[PDB]
Amino acid sequence: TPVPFPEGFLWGASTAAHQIEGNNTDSDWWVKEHAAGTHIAEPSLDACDSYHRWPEDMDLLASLGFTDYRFSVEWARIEPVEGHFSRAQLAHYRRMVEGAIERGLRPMVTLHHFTVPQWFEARGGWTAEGAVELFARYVAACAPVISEGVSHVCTINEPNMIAVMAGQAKRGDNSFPPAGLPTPDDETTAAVIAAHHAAVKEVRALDAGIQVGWTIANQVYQALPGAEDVTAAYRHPREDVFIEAARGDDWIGVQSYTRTRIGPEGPIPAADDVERTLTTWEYYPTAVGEALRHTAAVVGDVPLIVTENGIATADDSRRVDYYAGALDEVASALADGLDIRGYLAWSALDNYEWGTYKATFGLIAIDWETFERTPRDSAKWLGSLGRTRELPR
Amino acid sequence: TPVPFPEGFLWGASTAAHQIEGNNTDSDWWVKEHAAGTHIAEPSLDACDSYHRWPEDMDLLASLGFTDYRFSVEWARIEPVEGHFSRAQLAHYRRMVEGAIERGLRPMVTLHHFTVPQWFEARGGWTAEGAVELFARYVAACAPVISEGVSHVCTINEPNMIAVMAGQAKRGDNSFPPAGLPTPDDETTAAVIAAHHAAVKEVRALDAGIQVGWTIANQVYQALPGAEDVTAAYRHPREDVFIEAARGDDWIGVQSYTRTRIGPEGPIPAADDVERTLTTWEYYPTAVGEALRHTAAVVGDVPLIVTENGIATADDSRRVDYYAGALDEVASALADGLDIRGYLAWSALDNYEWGTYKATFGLIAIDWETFERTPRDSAKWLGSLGRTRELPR
Amino acid sequence: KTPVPFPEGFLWGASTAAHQIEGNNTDSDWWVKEHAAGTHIAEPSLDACDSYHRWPEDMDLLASLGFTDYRFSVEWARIEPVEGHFSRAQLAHYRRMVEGAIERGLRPMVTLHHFTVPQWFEARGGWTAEGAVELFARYVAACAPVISEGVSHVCTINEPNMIAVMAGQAKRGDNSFPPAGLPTPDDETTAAVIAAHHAAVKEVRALDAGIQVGWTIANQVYQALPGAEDVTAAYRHPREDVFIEAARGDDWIGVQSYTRTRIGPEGPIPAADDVERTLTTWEYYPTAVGEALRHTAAVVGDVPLIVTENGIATADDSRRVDYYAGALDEVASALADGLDIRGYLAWSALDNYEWGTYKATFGLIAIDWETFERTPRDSAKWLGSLGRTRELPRT
Amino acid sequence: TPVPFPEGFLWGASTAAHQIEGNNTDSDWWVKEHAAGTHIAEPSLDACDSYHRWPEDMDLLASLGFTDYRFSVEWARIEPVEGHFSRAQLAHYRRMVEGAIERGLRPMVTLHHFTVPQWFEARGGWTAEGAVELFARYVAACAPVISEGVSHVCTINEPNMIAVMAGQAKRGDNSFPPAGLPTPDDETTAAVIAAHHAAVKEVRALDAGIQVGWTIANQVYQALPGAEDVTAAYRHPREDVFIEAARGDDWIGVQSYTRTRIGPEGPIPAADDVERTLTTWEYYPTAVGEALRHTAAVVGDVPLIVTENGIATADDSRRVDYYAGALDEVASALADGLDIRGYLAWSALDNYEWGTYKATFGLIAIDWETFERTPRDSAKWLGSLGRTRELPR
Repeated sequence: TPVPFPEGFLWGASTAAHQIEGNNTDSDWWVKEHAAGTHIAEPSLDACDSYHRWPEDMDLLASLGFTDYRFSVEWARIEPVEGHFSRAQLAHYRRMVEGAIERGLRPMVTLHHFTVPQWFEARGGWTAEGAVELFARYVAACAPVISEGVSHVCTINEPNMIAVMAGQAKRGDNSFPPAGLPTPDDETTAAVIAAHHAAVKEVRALDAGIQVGWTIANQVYQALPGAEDVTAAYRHPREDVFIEAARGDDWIGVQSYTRTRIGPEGPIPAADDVERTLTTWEYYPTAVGEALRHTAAVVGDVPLIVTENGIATADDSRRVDYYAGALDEVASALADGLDIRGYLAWSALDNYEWGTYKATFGLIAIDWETFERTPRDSAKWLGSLGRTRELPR
Repeated sequence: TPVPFPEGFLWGASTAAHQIEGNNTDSDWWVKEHAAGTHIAEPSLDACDSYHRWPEDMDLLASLGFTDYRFSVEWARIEPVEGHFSRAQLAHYRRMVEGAIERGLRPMVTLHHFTVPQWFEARGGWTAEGAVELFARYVAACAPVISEGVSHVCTINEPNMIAVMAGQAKRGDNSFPPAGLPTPDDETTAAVIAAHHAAVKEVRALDAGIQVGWTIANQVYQALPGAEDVTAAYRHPREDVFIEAARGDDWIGVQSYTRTRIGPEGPIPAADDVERTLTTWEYYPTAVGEALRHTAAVVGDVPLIVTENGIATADDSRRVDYYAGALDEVASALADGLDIRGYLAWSALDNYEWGTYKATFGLIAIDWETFERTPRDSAKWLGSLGRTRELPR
Repeated sequence: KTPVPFPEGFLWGASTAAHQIEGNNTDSDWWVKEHAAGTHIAEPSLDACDSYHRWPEDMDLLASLGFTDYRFSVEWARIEPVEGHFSRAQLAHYRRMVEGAIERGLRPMVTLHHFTVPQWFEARGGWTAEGAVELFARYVAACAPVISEGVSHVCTINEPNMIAVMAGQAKRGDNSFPPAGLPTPDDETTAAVIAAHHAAVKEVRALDAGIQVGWTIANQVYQALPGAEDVTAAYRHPREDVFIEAARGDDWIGVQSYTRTRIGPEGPIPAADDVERTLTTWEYYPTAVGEALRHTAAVVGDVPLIVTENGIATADDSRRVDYYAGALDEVASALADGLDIRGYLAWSALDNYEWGTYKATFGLIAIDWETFERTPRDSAKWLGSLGRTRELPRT
Repeated sequence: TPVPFPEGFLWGASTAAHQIEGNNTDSDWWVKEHAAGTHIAEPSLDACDSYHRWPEDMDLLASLGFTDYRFSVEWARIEPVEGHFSRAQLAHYRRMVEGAIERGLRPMVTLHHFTVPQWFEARGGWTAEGAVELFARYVAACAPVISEGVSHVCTINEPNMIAVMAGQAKRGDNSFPPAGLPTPDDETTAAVIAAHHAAVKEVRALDAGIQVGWTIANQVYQALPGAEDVTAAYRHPREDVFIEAARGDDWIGVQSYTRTRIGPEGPIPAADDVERTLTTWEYYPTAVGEALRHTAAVVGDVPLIVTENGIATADDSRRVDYYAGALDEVASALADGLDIRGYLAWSALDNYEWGTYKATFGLIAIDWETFERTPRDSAKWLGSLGRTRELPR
C-alpha cells in the first residue's frame, strides 16, 4: 500500500554546525564544555571536522541518492565579537550553499541551532534587552549566504527546547526530569518568538522567494484515559505555543523521536518492559506520525517538513527498523491528506550529542581520530529512496 | 522521668573520613600536614585505617546496639584530579553504605567534612569562580552512593567553621583568639550557602525521598547582663546566618560541645578554675540543650538532629558524666515539644583531632600501631539505649 | 476562661485607609479606575467620609470612646501627585494628623502605603516597572517630616500579598475572582514589593528616631482538610508565607485576619451554602485571628505581632459584638500561650469605601454619606471601654 | 604676622568639570540626575556653561591676581562610548591648558573627578573586571592634553569618597549617617588604589617631568579624650589607607572643610548651637591645619598641596573670615616646617554641589540664567595675594 513522493519532495538528512564542524571555539557551548564543574561529560573538540570536510559529507549524501541536505550556519563564527561580522566566514558558508548545488543537493539552511556567540550569552542571552535586534542583524548579515540557491530557511531550531533549557538555567537546576520537560521560561518563549518573526521579515525582504519557518521538538505527549486536561495544559507551553506562532510561516519543521505518556499526576516514564535507545528514550518508530498529525491540527494550512527523525543506536539493523516504521507513518500521513513537503533524517553523520559521542544517530559512521566517513546499511537504503521516490509500508 | 525515643529516632555515633580513614593523600590537609613550615603538630598518616577497617567500626556499633552511623565520603578521593571521577572510589563508598545496612545500621552520609581535593585549594578554594559549580558536580557524581538505602544526607559540615577559618587564612593569622571565633569571611559565607542550596537541589533531584540539610557548629554564646545586643551581633555571622539559610531544608544538624560567655566587650575566656577537656575547652555537658533550643528558635519547624556531641578525655567515667547531662537536656527538649529526630555522639572512634591524636573523643579506643578497636564503658552504656529506646535524666 | 490584662504599652484602637475614608483622592489610580470608560467598579469613592477635613472629629470620637491608638494611612497620590513634585502642603497636612492624634491622647500608627498609588505610577507600568522600588523608597524618605517625631509604629506596605495576588489578575485580564482562595500571585510583583519594603525599612530606621518598622499580612487562615496538608502549604506559601518570611528582620509584623478557607486535594473549598455569612460573602468565623496570630508567630520567629486589622461587614452590630468577643478570646488565648503580641487594632473605625461598594459596612462608627455625621455603634462603645479597662474578656 | 610664599608656590582656585561645564550628558551623574526615584534634588543641566565660558573664568582668575587654576578633564566626554576616543574633546581640553598658559595661569589638571562614562557605570563600575585597564588607557589617551605646559596632574580626586559611596550603593543605603562616613567598600578601595598606580605610571611614562599624585577628602577626625583607638580604627579605611598609597607619589592633595569629633560609641554630630555652613557642616576655619599635619605624618616627605579649601555660605563676609583662619593654619604649618607647595581655594565659581545649586562655595558668583560672573570681595582679597605673595595671619 505504498505512497509516491509528491513533486519536489525534500529527501535527505540533517546536521548541526556545533555537532559536526569542530573547533567552534567562540560559541557558548565551547565555554561551557571547559568551564569549572561542567556536567557536560565530554567536550566537542573536533567533532567530525566538517568545517574542512563538508565537501565529502555532501559527496557521500549525493552518491547515496539523497537530493537534499539540511545544515546549520554558525553565528558564533560569523559574529565572533559583537558587531564585527566576518566576511570570511560568510564566504565559508556561501561556498557550502554553492557546493551543495554543485553536487546535486538542495541546501536547507538553519540559521540558528542552539549555540550562540559567547558574548551573546555573556550579555544575558535571549532575555536581555536588544537580543531580538542582534539576532535580526545576524540574519540580515547572512543575506550573501542565502540570497541565491536556497529555497528553505529555518530561523531558530527547536525554540521550545531553548525555552525549556532557559527554565532550568534560571532555576539553577542541572537535572532534567525522568519524564517530560522542565517548565519553560515565559520570557525566553516571548523572546524567541519575537526573534523568529523579526528573522522571517529579514529573510522575506531579500525578495528571493525563500520559504522560511522554524522547527519543533515534537514530544508526542499521550493522555492516559482521563488526563486530557493535564496532557493539554502540560503540552501547550512546551510545544503548541511555538506551533501557534508559526501559523503565518511558509513551512514548519517536524522533529520527532519518541513519545511520553501523561497521567493525572503528570508525565510518566516508560517501564523496563519497553526497549530503549542509547539516549535512554523509548524505542518508538511511529512517533513522527503523531508529531505530524498533531502539528497539522495546530498549525492549520502551513506545509509540513520532517527536518529531524532518527535513533541513537549501535545496531544499524535496528535503525533500519525504526525508519521503516517512521516512513510508514509519513506514508500514511500523506495518504490522509496531510501537506508534507519533505523528509530529512537525523543525522547524516554520527556527531556530538550535546555532551557525548556514544549516542550515534548517524546514517554515516565517523572515526573520531581519522575523520573517515563510513555509510551504514541504513544510509544506502534511505539514499536509494531518493531515486525510487516511493515510501514503503 | 525518662523520655521514650520518638518512632524512628536516630541513635548512633559520628566520624569524618579524613579523621579516621588514613592515607587521604589527595586532600588539602595531607598537603598542609607535610608542607614546609606547617604549624600542624602531627600529620594524619594512617589514622584508624578505617579505609580498610570500616567493617570493624560498623560491626562494633551494631553489636553495641546503636542503629545509626554518620560517616563522611571524601571528595579528594572521589575526584582526586579535577574532572576525573574515580568509579573505584564511588564503589568504595557505596559498599560502605551497603555495609551499614547489612549490619543493621541506618547510614547518614556527609558529602563534605572540611577537607577538599588539593586541586580545589590550589585553585583558590571556596571563593574562587566555579567553586559552587565544582561542588554541585561532586554532589551529582555521588548519586550512586546515596540514591539507595540512605535516608539522611549532610551536604556541608559546619559551614560556619569554614567561613571562620577562611577569615584566618585571608588575614594570614595562624593564631586563634582566647575565646570566641575569628571574624567570618563574608565571601566564603555566601559561597558555602550557595553551594549548599545547589547541593540540596541535586540530592532532591535524585527523587529518592532523601532528607537533606547541613550541620551547624553551635557555639552556645551566653550573654551576661549588659551584652544582650553584643551577643546577637557577635553570634549572627558566626552561627545564625547558617541556620537561617537552612530554613527550607528537610532537617538541620546540631553540633555542640561547650559554651562561651559574652560580656559588653565581647567573648570572655573560660575562668581559670573551670574544669577542662583535652581540647582546653570548658567542661559543659548541658551545651547541647541551649544549642537545640537556639537552633529551634531560628530554624522554625525544620526537624533537629544532634549530629555531633561529646568530650575529649582520657577519663571515660567523665565521658559517662558528660553524656548523662547531655541526654538529660535532649530528653528535656523532647518533653518541651522540640522536634528532635536523632542523637549521634562524636565520636565513634578516637581520631585525628585536626592536628593531634592526644585529644581522644572516641566511644571506641584506637591503638595507633595495631589499629585494634576497644569499646569503652561509655559506648557499652550509650549503645544499649538503642535497644531500651529511653533517654535517662 | 479568665480575663487577660493588656501588656504594658499595648496598642488598642482601630484602623482606616486614606482612600477609603478621605474623599477626593483624585490623583490616585483608583480615582481614575472608578471613572474610567467601561469600569466594572460598582460605585465610585467620591467624598467617602470626608476624613480629609474631619479626621479631627474621627480622632476626638476614638479618644472619647476610650481607644488609645489610631492606625491611618498617608497617601502617596497626594504627597507626590506628579512624579518628582513633592507636595510640602500635603506632607504638612499628614504631619498635622500625627500631631493632632497626640494632642487628642491617641498614639498614631502610620501606614505609608495602602494599595492606592499615584495615577502616574500606574501609568508608567506599576510595581514591576523599572524604577518602581526607587520611586517608593524616595517617597518613604520624603515622608520623614511626617514620622520624624511622635510616631513609634510605621507600616511600609499594607497587605503586599494582596497587591501580588491582584497583580496576577491584571496581568491575565480577569475582572472575576475564584469562589474561594486567591488568584495565583505575580512572582515579579512579589519580588518588587519585597524589595520596596526592605528599602523602605532602611529609610525609616535611617531617621534614627527609634521607629518600629514592618508591614502587614492578609492572613487567610488556610486550614488543610485532614486529607492533604501538602496541597495547603504549597497553596499558602506564595499567597502568605513568603511575605511573612521576608519580615523576619523587621521591628514588628501586622496580622490582618477576617475569615478562614478550607483546602482539599483539588484546591480551596468554598464555604457550604447553609453556613453563616458576612456582607462580603465570607464565612462568619470569629476565631480566625487566633490561627492567624499563631501561624504568623511560627513563621516570623521572635518578631512582635500586632493585629492591625480585625472586623466584620454586617448591618447587625449585635453580631459584630459576637464576632469581636470570639476574636478577643483568641488574642487573649494567644497572649496566655506566650506569643509576643504588642497591640490590637480593629477594622474599621468608620464605615468606609470597600473598594467598589459602600454597602459592606465594617465600621465601629456609622457614617451618613450625605451629611458626614458620625454615630458610634454599641460595638465601638464596648470595644472602646477596654482601652481604659486594659483587659481582654473570654467566652 | 604676614608670612612670605615659598618660591614657585601654587596660588589659585579649583573646579570640577561636571560641576561647572554644563551638558555633561554621557556621565553617570547625568543619568542618575534624571533616573526614576533619584534622590538628587536638582539636576546639573547647564551649570556655569564653563564648557563655553572657561576663557572668562580664566580671565577673571588672572586679573584678580591668582597664578594657578586646578580644573578637571572629563572622561565621559573623551570616551563617550567604550573604545571611541573623541579627538574633538581631547583638543577641547588641550586648549584649556594652553588657555591657562596664555593668561599666565599654571594649569593643574585633574584627570578624574567622581564622574565616569555611563558605559563604565553600566559595565559594573570600578570593581568590575578590566576597570583598571580602562582607566589607564584613558589616562594614556590624555597625553596630548598634559604632555606639555602642565606641572601637576591629579589622577583621581578624593578616592576615599569613591570607596565610601560605593559602600552605600552596594548596600542600598540612600542616607548618610548623622556624622562620619559610611563603611567604605574594600574592593573599590583596592581598585582605585590600583588604577591610581597605573595612572601615575602612565603619566611619568610621558617623561615630561610631570608631578603626579592624588587628593584626599580629609575628615579631620578628632579623638575625644580616651577614644584614640576607636578614632584610629574609624579613620584608617576612610582616609589613611589612601594617604598610605601615595607615599611613592610626587605630591599629595589636601582637601579640608570641617571636622568630626569621635567618641567611644563612634562619630558624634556637632552641637545644635554651633555655627554651620550651607552644607550643614560645622563652621571650622582651622580644619585645614589638622588635615595638613595629619597628612604629612602619614605620607612622609611627599610634598603637600591644598587642592581644596572653602565654605558654602550666602555671606561672603563669613567666607573671608573662614580663609583668614585657614591661611593662618597654612602659615603655621609652613613655619613648623611642613613641605607645602601650594594653596587652591574651592571653588573659583559657584557650581553644582552634587545635587544642589544652593550651596554656594564660589569666590565668583554665578547667575544660573545668564551665566554672569561676579567676583566677590573674597575673590579680590585672595586673588591679590598671588601678587603680594604673603600668606596672612
